[PDB]
Amino acid sequence: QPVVKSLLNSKGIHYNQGNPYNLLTPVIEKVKPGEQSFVGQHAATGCVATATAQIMKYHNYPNKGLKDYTYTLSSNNPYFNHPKNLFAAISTRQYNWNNILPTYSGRESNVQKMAISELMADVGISVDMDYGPSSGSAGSSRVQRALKENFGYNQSVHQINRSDFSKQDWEAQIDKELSQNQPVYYQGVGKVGGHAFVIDGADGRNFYHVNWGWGGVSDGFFRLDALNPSALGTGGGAGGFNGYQSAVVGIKPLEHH
Ligand SMILES: *CC(=O)[C@H](Cc1cccc([N+](=O)[O-])c1)NC(=O)OCc1ccccc1
Repeated sequence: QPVVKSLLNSKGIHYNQGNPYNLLTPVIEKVKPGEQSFVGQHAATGCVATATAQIMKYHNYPNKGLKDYTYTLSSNNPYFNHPKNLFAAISTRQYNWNNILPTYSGRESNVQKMAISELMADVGISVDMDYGPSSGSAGSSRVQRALKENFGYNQSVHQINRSDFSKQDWEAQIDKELSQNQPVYYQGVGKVGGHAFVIDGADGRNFYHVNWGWGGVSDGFFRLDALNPSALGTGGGAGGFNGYQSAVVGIKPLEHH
């Protein structure tokens, strides 16, 4: 395993799912029975969108969106009145990567905040985000399609599933991406839910650097079979994203880079 210093940290890239990343997600409409109100607040961007947007910022790509996307929220979503259709005019977008900053502390301009919020909202819509206080997407299978079909990334983009490879061949694919300066979209499931995040480095002893999409919290080095951030888990126990694992690899704009 080659040593690769965190690719996203080298470019200052640290996004989250709340403000000011979520200023253009749908505004919650209803109180879920038995829950406190989130009415009038923007929905979370979704960890799938935050992970994908961080990788897109690493490439500063695309300059122009390629294809619009439309979908309808599940009618069992309790936060919105139904039917609720969502639409992103991605084919008209000119993303200004000077305004989509690597991270946000609060002092940025409204133009800069709207720039990342627009990208976050477009990406979430393109993966059929089930918006709410928490926002869920199927992840990899939608991400790989969106990156190519809506955002014009190279045909090298594809999902790989952990169950299809030996441990060595799985890690060798991740290592190959990192050797080509290509952060990897990654997701998994376990006893603290399902989460999507970015693998962007390697320490030479079979640990990988992870950007969890929480603004920096819990980022660090993890084994791919012990993706267990301490920021999650109530009661003191163990838990991580070690089942049903998949990745999106080949993420680059061009045929060679
Ligand atoms: C990480 C995140 O925002 C989201 C959390 C979540 C929100 C709403 C519903 C669920 N749910 O499990 O029904 C979860 N998780 C997420 O989007 O996970 C993506 C994913 C990870 C692993 C496998 C499939 C999908």
